Amino acid sequence: SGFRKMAFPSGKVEGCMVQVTCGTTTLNGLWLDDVVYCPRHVICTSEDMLNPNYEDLLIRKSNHNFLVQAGNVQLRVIGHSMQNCVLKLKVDTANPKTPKYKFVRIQPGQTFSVLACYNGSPSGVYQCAMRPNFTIKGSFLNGSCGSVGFNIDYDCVSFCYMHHMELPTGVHAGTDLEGNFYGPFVDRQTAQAAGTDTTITVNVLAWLYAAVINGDRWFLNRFTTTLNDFNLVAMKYNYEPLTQDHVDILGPLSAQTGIAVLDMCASLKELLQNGMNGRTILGSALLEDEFTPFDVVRQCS
Amino acid sequence: SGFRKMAFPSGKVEGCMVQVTCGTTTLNGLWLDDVVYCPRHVICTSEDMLNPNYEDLLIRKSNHNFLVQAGNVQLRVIGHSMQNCVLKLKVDTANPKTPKYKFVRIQPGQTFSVLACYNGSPSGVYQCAMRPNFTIKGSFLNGSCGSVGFNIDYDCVSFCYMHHMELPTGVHAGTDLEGNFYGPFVDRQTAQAAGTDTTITVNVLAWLYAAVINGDRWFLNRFTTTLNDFNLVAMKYNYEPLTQDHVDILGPLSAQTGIAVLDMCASLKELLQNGMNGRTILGSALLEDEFTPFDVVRQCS
Ligand SMILES: COc1cc(C)c2c(Oc3cccc(C(F)(F)F)c3)c(OC)cc(N[C@@H](C)CCCN)c2n1
Ligand SMILES: COc1cc(C)c2c(Oc3cccc(C(F)(F)F)c3)c(OC)cc(N[C@@H](C)CCCN)c2n1
Repeated sequence: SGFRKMAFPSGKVEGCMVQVTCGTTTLNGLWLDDVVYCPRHVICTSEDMLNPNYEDLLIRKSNHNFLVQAGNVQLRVIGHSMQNCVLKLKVDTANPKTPKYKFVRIQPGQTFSVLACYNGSPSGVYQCAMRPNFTIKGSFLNGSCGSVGFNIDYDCVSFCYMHHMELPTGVHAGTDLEGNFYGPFVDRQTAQAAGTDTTITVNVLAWLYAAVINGDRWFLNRFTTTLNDFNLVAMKYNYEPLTQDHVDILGPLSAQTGIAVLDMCASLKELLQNGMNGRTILGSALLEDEFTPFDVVRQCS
Repeated sequence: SGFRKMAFPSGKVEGCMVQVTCGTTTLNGLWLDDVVYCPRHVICTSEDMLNPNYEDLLIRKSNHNFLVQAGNVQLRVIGHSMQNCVLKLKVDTANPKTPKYKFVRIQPGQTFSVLACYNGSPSGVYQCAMRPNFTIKGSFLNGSCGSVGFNIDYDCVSFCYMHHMELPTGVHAGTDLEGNFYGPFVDRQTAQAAGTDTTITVNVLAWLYAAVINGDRWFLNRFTTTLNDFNLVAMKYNYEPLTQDHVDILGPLSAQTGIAVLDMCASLKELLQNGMNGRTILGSALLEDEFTPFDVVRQCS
């Protein structure tokens, strides 16, 4: 028995984190080969943030306006350019700790690990989901800007996310490592609103499977459902509609537990309609949606 | 806004994890300088586990019965000895990735990070508390035995825990890196029972403080309490009694929030007596006890 929300081991990312300072603005950068990647708003003052012209602000900056520190080592900036919303600082030294890495763009509902950093120094690691509305319920914002999100496959760090901002509602938003925002957000101090935040249905079903693998079975009923009937109920409680592809990725958990996917959907239907009646599942009083099927399979062999 | 259960960055521990095999038994070892530390029950078959004589089983083993693999590198064992419940394998090579480290013994209610490993390979990292009954609600047991728990202070890994076993109830138990068990447990396949598992009161108060720092204030009432009156209620709901020392360590969170410790105790008293009335705190429907005051202070600057 046991089911923890686990982050990926962070070591390969720790060796890439640097401090980037431009005047009184300090944040976190990612140092891969001879490039440091960071949020372009490092070149802005808190006043500049209302309606920045990033191209003109960037033109005004020279190499020597960027202080990059790796531990207690100052890196020399020899080039500065912009790719969408990320600043790229070419430095004179290739990161000798550079891992095997890719840049990927993840889908709403997918999970990743954040290496939370304070002013270029790794502070902590957590696992989260990209909400359906492309926001992140992140750690307390404390010198945290430019912290990155990543998955590990085999020997490769897949960098999927960089923190750029807090929205006025206190949720986090940011970009892929190509500097394209997730969701309709912009790196300027404008009242910006997120879409309505739905529960990630396939993740909730994956977690009910984790619960069953752990011998939690109280919420299994004798019913089944059709996808169509389930989705009528789901929509009423602000759950994403379940798709055939999502039923398909739950197949291995079905096979292992002896519980057909649509039977688990009929359990979830009743949990939504009736609540938990003051019981818990894997120690939780709420349905958890931050485990993908693949996360549950990873942890359960 | 934001409050995540964060683990320590795991990189310094990743470089110390090895596979230890004795016959058909494989588990995780910790390689620091020229010593590999692991659970002594690696020398036992599943049959040996009923009533092992570890001294006699160990005497029967030679160096070459221990297969230690670091990544895809075989380490030569040149010595085997026992310190309480941990096996120590002297190897011909000092771990060139050995961090600055200490061995500490933690107190019930203290938190640490576990680097969950599968057969010598880092799999994931999570933050947990040592329960008052000295058990760990750990990750799913999957090639996980010998995985270690640690804190980081400044540049130093404080190793506090090594997983030895699952109890029949599915909770985890283990030892300090000196091989002394936490709690009344023994590394043998005997029906072993834990003491009653109390809620870590000072951790719950620390988390209500985190909630307030994050602008969650619905559960603040106009009352105060005495320690004595609070502790009468606490004991009835299976909360550890609050001590003066515990009031003392909450002082910085009191100062920052403008909420006196005994005023937060009066909020907790009412939450225990009345429940949450279907509201949540920091997105939870249950009171969380896996953040120390020091964890909340770390994350909130
Ligand atoms: C780079 O993007 C960031 C990052 C943070 C943490 C921000 C913050 O909040 C913090 C709250 C507590 C602690 C911290 C600190 F630890 F980081 F200092 C920040 C703010 O509100 C106070 C306001 C922001 N907007 C810009 C105008 C900042 C300067 C221009 N690049 C912030 N911008
Ligand atoms: C070393 O202490 C361990 C570790 C685990 C995971 C154990 C386990 O459970 C597992 C469940 C699923 C997957 C796994 C595996 F991935 F590890 F294989 C183990 C068991 O029940 C099946 C039984 C145990 N007791 C001993 C008799 C094992 C051999 C003597 N050293 C286990 N002992």
